[PDB]
Amino acid sequence: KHPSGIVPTLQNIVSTVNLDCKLDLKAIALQARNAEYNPKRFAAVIMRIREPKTTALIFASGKMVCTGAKSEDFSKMAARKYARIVQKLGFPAKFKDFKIQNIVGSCDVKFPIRLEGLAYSHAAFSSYEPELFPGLIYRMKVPKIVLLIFVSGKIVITGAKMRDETYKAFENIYPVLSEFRKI
DNA sequence: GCTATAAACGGGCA
DNA sequence: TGCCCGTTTATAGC
Repeated sequence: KHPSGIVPTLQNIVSTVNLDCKLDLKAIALQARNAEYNPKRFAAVIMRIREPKTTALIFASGKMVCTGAKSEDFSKMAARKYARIVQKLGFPAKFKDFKIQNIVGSCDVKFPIRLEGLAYSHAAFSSYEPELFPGLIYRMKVPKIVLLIFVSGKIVITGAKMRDETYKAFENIYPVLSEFRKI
């Protein structure tokens, strides 16, 4: 599955779930010692839990965004704990349309990269302006994934809805990275 | 921390 | 409309 012998580590998962019931955000902010609520700044109650370590953004619509988990399973579990906390605050919340929205991964190929040469040979997919950001932004089309490539050989892979896309994008880029290994 | 990346969410504003 | 508003996370030069 990983011909490269390297498996990108999952670092952050963004998911959403529909609690399916309108929410009184001021009421949640009061009853919960866990919550943070600043309406003029953002229309959401910000809640956090230690295990799995995540941050939830809860809206009046009943929609909820779960961030920070290390896996899809962890992200769903976390979203479930938030749903229960809300149910317990006195809201008839369900757990409708749970959906993984973004998976962020990273790995180390353990060799330096000639970013400029790589960008020049893949102009249609590359954005490299070292004065603004030290990483080369590689917008792959298949799968539709963005990789941030650094001189150190460290790689960030983001935009995936399924972990296999994270893996395929890395496998696709591996031989390109090797071709432009800084010697 | 600022710079940049992806994604979801909502209120506010030109 | 189409932005930024928020939060998360790896990464690194400023």
